[PDB]
Amino acid sequence: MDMKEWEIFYNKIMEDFGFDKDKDVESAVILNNILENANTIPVDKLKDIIEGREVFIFGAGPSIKKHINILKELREINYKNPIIVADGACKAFLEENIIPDIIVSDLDGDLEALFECNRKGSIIVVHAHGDNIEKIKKYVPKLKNVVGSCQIPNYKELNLRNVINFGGFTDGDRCCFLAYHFKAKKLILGGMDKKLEYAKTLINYLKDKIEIEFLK
Repeated sequence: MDMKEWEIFYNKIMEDFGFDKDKDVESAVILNNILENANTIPVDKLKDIIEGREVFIFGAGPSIKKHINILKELREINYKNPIIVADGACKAFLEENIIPDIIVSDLDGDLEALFECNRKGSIIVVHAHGDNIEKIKKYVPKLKNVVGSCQIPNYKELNLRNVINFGGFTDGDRCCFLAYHFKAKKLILGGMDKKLEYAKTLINYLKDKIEIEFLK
């Protein structure tokens, strides 16, 4: 029921897995520096897209392609809600001719799917962590409609004004923490399967403050 208790959790994760907290902050400084003169998105356009609505958050589960056709059919009831996809799942929507409204990505995958969705109108939420430094340095200048994310809790005292961090460890949960923060009503998750044990923990935490109904 706090976010500087997330600063505590950040510490438990980094020491748990053994992540260089210093490569973490470094990628956030590189990211904010790049986004000062980049094809960004007024972060308040994501409030229009999310606030009050009933967003869909898609990961990369064993149920990805048979949850997406559910999305297909629900869409032709004049029922179309903002969609958020976790990293590489966008190739699933590119393969079903669905274009995600927002993609939270740390660039870790093959970027062929992500890039084609970007030019088609996606909002790409780039998230900075330790190992994606050179990727952020190369691929963020090649994108449009980009929003910067980072793992470090202490991002506002470091003068990172082109970055926001709304909580979350896996790129999947950041979507919901983004969905929570932008005042979404309920989240309908799809394609949900070590790191996963923390995802369920944070998802459980979101179950209390926001309505969260996994689809099946």
